[PDB]
Amino acid sequence: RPNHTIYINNLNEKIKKDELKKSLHAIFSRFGQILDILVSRSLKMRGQAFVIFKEVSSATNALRSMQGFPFYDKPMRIQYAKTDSDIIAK
Amino acid sequence: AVPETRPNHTIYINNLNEKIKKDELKKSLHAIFSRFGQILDILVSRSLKMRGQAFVIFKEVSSATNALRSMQGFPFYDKPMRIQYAKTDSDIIAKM
Amino acid sequence: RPNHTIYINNLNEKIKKDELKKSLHAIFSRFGQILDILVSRSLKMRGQAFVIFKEVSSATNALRSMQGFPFYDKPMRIQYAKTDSDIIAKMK
Amino acid sequence: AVPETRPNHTIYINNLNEKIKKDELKKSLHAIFSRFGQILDILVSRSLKMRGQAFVIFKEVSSATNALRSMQGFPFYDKPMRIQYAKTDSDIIAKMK
Amino acid sequence: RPNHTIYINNLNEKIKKDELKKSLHAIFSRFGQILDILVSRSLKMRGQAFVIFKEVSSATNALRSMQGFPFYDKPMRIQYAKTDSDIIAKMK
RNA sequence: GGAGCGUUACGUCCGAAAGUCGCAUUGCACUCCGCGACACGGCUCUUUAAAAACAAAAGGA
RNA sequence: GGAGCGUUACGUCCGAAAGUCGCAUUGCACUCCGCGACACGGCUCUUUAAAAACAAAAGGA
Ligand SMILES: NC(=O)c1ccc[n+]([C@@H]2O[C@H](COP(=O)([O-])OP(=O)(O)OC[C@H]3O[C@@H](n4cnc5c(N)ncnc54)[C@H](O)[C@@H]3O)[C@@H](O)[C@H]2O)c1
Ligand SMILES: NC(=O)c1ccc[n+]([C@@H]2O[C@H](COP(=O)([O-])OP(=O)(O)OC[C@H]3O[C@@H](n4cnc5c(N)ncnc54)[C@H](O)[C@@H]3O)[C@@H](O)[C@H]2O)c1
Ligand SMILES: [Mg+2]
Ligand SMILES: [Mg+2]
Ligand SMILES: [Mg+2]
Ligand SMILES: [Mg+2]
Ligand SMILES: [Mg+2]
Ligand SMILES: [Mg+2]
Ligand SMILES: [Mg+2]
Ligand SMILES: [Mg+2]
Ligand SMILES: [Mg+2]
Ligand SMILES: [Mg+2]
Ligand SMILES: [Mg+2]
Ligand SMILES: [Mg+2]
Ligand SMILES: [Mg+2]
Ligand SMILES: [Mg+2]
Ligand SMILES: [Mg+2]
Ligand SMILES: [Mg+2]
Ligand SMILES: [Mg+2]
Ligand SMILES: [Mg+2]
Ligand SMILES: [Mg+2]
Repeated sequence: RPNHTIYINNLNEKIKKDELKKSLHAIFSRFGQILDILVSRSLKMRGQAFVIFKEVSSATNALRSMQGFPFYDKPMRIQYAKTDSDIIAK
Repeated sequence: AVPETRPNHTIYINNLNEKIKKDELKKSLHAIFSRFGQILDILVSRSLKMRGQAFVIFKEVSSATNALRSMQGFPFYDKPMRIQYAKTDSDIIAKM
Repeated sequence: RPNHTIYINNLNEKIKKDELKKSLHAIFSRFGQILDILVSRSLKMRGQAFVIFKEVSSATNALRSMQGFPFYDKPMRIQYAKTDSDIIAKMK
Repeated sequence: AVPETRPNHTIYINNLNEKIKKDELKKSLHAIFSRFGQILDILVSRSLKMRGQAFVIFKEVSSATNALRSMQGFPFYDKPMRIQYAKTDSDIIAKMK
Repeated sequence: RPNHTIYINNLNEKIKKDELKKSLHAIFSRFGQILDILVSRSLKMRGQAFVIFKEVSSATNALRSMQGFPFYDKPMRIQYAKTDSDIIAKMK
C-alpha cells in the first residue's frame, strides 16, 4: 500500500506544533525532498503527523528505516497513509 | 474598676482580640501608635494572665497622653481598644 | 547564525542565580572576555542563560567546545543567540 | 617496576586560580565534578598552605578515578587544573589545620 | 555458659592496651587467679576484653560482682565467653 | 507489642517545638510557663539504648 | 474602570494573554475547535509606563 505520504503516530503529544514539524523535517529530510509536514493538536489528531514526500521512493525508505526510531522519548510508529494527500492528488 | 489616670510614659491597653499572634499584634500596635511619639518598646504576652493586653512605652509622657486620648475606643481587630496608663513605670523608664 | 552571544539551555533549574552565573564564568572565561552572563529563574529564563563575549570568535569556540558539557549533572545545549530584541524580551 | 599511584576516593587539585573566593570556588568545583558521582565534601581554605588547592571527597573510589582522568588539565577560571589522588587522611588533615 | 573466661565490652577505646589490661587486672584479681587478659585495639577487639580465670568460680563471681561497674566513665558489660574458638578468632 | 533512630516537602529549622480547633479567661507586665485535643513511611534492636542508613501520598514554622 | 508595580508565608525563588498545570485521548488527516484549573491585600499613575514603597486571612515550588 505505498504512498507519497507516511502516517506517523505514537508521537509525544506534549511537543509544540512547529517544533515538532522542524524536528521531523530534520530527521526525515535525508530520505528525499519533503513536500510538507501536517501536524494538528486537536483531540482527534494529536500524536500524529503526515509527512508528504515528493517521491514514493523516499517515503518507503523513510518508513522502514525510521520504524520505531526513538523520538522525544517515544518510538515512532510509521505506516503509509491510507489515501493520497491533497497536494499529491491535485 | 477605676482606670489608671496617673500620666505615665507607658500606656496599658486591653480588650484586645486575643486571636492575633504576638508579632502581628506588636507590629500593628506600632503602626497605629508611631505617629504620637518615639516608641521605646511594645510588650505583648499571650499567657493566661497577660493575653488581651499590651504595654506601649513612649519616650515622652506627652506622647502617651495624646496616644491615650486619641485612640481610646479605636476599633482594632473588631474590638474597641480600652486604654489606661500603666500603674507603674516600665523598667526601661525606671532605669533612665 | 554566528554572533557575540551564546544561548545555553538544559541547565539545572535548581541552582541559585548568583551561583549559576559564577559557575558559568568559571568554565566559559577561557574562551574570551565575558561581557555579561544573563540568568533568571523566571518562567521564561529558568534553565537557560546567555553568555556575551567581546568577540564573535570566542562565542563560536565556546559553542563547539562546550557543547554537551556536563554541568551540575546535566549536558548543556548551546546555540547562537537570537537578536538583542529577543534577549531583552525573554529577560523581562 | 614503576608503581601505579594508589587510588583514593579523594582527589587533590592544584594550579587553581588563587583570585577566586573560597566559597565560590567550592560551588564552582561542585558544578563540574558532581557528574562523576556522589561528593561528600569539598575542602578549601584561605590558609596559606591551601592556596590554589582543593580536595574533592567522593563516596566511591571509582568516581575519583573517572574524575581525575577526565578532568586532568581542564581549564578552570583560565587555568588548567592539575589533579592527583590524595595520599592519606592524615595528609589532608595536616594541609587543612 | 559457665566459662573460666569472661567477655567484657563497652570499654573506652582510647585507653592503650597495657593500661587497659593492668586496670582490668586490678579490679578482677580479687576474685581468683587470673591466667591471662586478652585486649586488642583492632576492629574486632577495640572496646572489649577477655579475662581468663584459673577457675570458673572466680569468673562467676566477677561476673555479677563487677557487672555494670563504671570504668573510665563507662559501665562495663560482662559476659561469659561463648567458645574457645570465638576467643581465638577475635584475637586474630 | 515495646524501645531506639527526627533522615526526608522548594529545602532549611522543628516534630518534648510549633500551628490549629475546643473550652476557660477582661487579666498591670517587663524571663518565660491555663487546660484538653489533633500526623508520619521505613530501618534497627528486644525492657536495652545502642548502631547506620532512610520517605512528602505523613504534622508544624 | 484601565495600566504599571512580583514586595511579602519558615524565608528564598516563582507568580498566564501565541503561556502553564491536571485529567482524558493511540486517534488517517489536509477550513479553528476534548474537559478542567490558573489565587492575591495594597501602592502609583490616568491610555502613560514610569517611579519607590508594601501584605500570608491570596497561588506555586
Ligand atoms: N526515621 C527516623 O529517624 C524517625 C525518628 C523518629 C520518629 N520517626 C517517625 O515518627 C513516628 C513516631 O515516632 P516514635 O517511633 O519515636 O514514636 P513516639 O514519638 O510515640 O515515641 C516516643 C517515646 O517517647 C515517649 N514520649 C511520648 N510523648 C512524649 C513527650 N511529650 N515528652 C517526652 N517523651 C514522650 C513515648 O512513651 C515513647 O516511648 C515513627 O513512626 C516514625 O514514622 C522517624
Ligand atoms: N505588590 C506588587 O508589586 C505586585 C505586583 C504585581 C502583582 N501584584 C499582585 O497580583 C495581583 C494581580 O496582579 P495584576 O493586577 O498586575 O494582574 P494582571 O495585570 O496580571 O491581571 C490580573 C489577572 O488577570 C488574569 N489573566 C492573566 N492572563 C489572562 C488571560 N490570557 N486570560 C484571562 N485572564 C488572564 C490573571 O489570573 C491575573 O491574576 C494584584 O492585585 C496584586 O495582588 C502585586
Ligand atoms: Mg485590620
Ligand atoms: Mg505500630
Ligand atoms: Mg513509637
Ligand atoms: Mg522523639
Ligand atoms: Mg527536593
Ligand atoms: Mg507540645
Ligand atoms: Mg500532637
Ligand atoms: Mg514506627
Ligand atoms: Mg520507604
Ligand atoms: Mg498534629
Ligand atoms: Mg514560626
Ligand atoms: Mg478608580
Ligand atoms: Mg517575585
Ligand atoms: Mg527555615
Ligand atoms: Mg517572616
Ligand atoms: Mg479561534
Ligand atoms: Mg483549554
Ligand atoms: Mg501559580
Ligand atoms: Mg519544584
